Amino acid sequence: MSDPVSYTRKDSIAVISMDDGKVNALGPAMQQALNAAIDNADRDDVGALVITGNGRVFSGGFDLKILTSGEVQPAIDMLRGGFELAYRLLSYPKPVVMACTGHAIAMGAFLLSCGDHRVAAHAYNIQANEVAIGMTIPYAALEIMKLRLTRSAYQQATGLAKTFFGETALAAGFIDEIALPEVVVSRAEEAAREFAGLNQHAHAATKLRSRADALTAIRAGIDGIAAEFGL
Amino acid sequence: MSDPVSYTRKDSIAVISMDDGKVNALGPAMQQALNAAIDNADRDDVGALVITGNGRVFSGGFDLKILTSGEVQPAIDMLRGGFELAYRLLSYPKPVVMACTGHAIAMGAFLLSCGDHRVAAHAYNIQANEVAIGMTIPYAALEIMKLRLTRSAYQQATGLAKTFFGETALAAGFIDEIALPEVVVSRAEEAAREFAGLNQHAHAATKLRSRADALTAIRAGIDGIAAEFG
Amino acid sequence: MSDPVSYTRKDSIAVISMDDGKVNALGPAMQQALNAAIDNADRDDVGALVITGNGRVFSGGFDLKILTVQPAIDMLRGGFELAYRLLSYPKPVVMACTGHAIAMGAFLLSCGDHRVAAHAYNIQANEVAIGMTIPYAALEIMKLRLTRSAYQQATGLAKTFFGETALAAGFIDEIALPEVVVSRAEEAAREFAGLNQHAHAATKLRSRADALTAIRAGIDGIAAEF
Ligand SMILES: [Cl-]
Repeated sequence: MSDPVSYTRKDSIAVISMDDGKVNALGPAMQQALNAAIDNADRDDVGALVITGNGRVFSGGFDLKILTSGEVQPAIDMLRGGFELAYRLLSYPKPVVMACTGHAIAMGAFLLSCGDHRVAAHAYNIQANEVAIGMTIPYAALEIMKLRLTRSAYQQATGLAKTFFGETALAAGFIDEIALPEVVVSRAEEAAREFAGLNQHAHAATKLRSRADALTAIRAGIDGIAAEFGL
Repeated sequence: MSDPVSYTRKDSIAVISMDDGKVNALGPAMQQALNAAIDNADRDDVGALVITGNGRVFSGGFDLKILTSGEVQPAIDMLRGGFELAYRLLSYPKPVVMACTGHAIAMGAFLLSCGDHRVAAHAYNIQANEVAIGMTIPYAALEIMKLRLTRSAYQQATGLAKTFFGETALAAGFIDEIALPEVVVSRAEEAAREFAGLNQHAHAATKLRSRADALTAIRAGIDGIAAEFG
Repeated sequence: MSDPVSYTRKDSIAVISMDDGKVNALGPAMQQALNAAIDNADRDDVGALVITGNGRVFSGGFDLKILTVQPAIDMLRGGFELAYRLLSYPKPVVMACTGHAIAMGAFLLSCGDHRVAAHAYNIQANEVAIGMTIPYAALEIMKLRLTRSAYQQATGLAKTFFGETALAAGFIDEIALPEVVVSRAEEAAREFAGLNQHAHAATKLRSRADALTAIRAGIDGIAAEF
């Protein structure tokens, strides 16, 4: 799909929407488009970001074709880019609100877990499915999940590839708020406009303090990706 | 008011009540009065402590006048003393039960978070409001919250200044028990009496083990308080 | 009793049941019998393990006669080695909590990848109530599963959990009716045996790395601090 990310500034917020016409795979093209959209948000100096998926998914994860192939450097580059995007969003100086508009799997769940506030509908599944399909979870991904999940949810989400949704996702720490499907996006935008009213300097400084060790470990995980591939 | 804390021994427990006639601001006078009451508990060798607020709040937090007066050293000194009190309570060798008798804001919430057991009523708001009013949360306060809040509640409580109460406070780890307003204090006292029946030596040793990293992090936060402002 | 652990292979899984006829005390004999049953699972290369208690308890904990110095140290080290063996097990481990789980019984329960109990069953580290400081190895096992605030109360206040409160605390993962705790555990185990074994084993070690290091330290330190 020709333009997998849209960027729209609406007063105090920017809305960044993923729709590649498929499952919003976080391959190189999608990552480039997402980074370009956040660059726009930087230039526009917005009060808050909203990131959404499409009518089917938030994101189904990395480009599975690149993963299943066995190619080495392309996979390393895709994983590094995905986790760098996570680092960028977790450290973002403005509030970031995720509109989880469908299921969020693997890198989709990791991306979702970078929002300051995360809104989903009851039925939307959130899952690190890596272990179910033969992939060991990268250290950077573990650190992203560890930052948000309860101790017991973290255990099951990782080693057992547990699927969460609705009340179990809320209790686990995979999402912060449940809304009806037709208002997930509007509620995300409402929340973003509210958070834009927080003191930006204090928000930016405090969120970094509240994530310092995780960010350091994510950085280490990004640096270590090639070694995870035996290089 | 000049006499903001009362101390009452009731057999196996001591009840320490904050009431400055207003919102129990945790300025130097209140901190000294709380410390004096805890000194009394030390001398009495009580089985457990109960700390309460007044009829309208647990505590609204630090003295707002001192906090925003522009005079840096008095503000630093007040924060230091507040976090020192938190350290003292988190490491206290007897069970400590908090009766959250109204809202608990900022340092009020941090103080609340030092209790082994914390009781509130459903409508009582518990909130680190720093970011909403333009303040970065001090490291010592972050570490206090980090010890009690779930991973996701910690994120929202801090960077988003989220308000918690009732079920969300329970789920988050900002409180351990919700009771009707009229029985918050008596529930806290009853719980304290039961905890006084635990083995004190094992309680004191176990709680320190269960808080070891938090305590060193809080101590670092206290030692680095001036550097936070310069 | 004379034969306190049973081992049965069914489908892709092994079911290991503790029943010493009493409260499944985790003394040296029970630990040896459990280790031998896990050996069977190793030899059979099973897809997953289910560990159950008996009709009255999961386990009441250590043999108190021994705990109340060298025999005590040895029993504690052995119990925490058993915990370590299960926490690091290369196949999914499902616990069928068939009654209460107290002290070492709760620590053992907390080593399962998935833990199923009935609403009524109490789970508690009662050490502080009975005059014992909780060992570091036990603290680290609990710290891996309990929420921040449940961890505080479970330890220093010897809080008892059950059903929805155990679920919220992270002392269990699933509640089932008493009569289906074991069958649900087996169903979960069959499901988990379908996960990729290599990825499961590698990922669980990563998700538990710091805890395993700290539990090893806790085992090593059992004597130095008794
Ligand atoms: Cl947690």
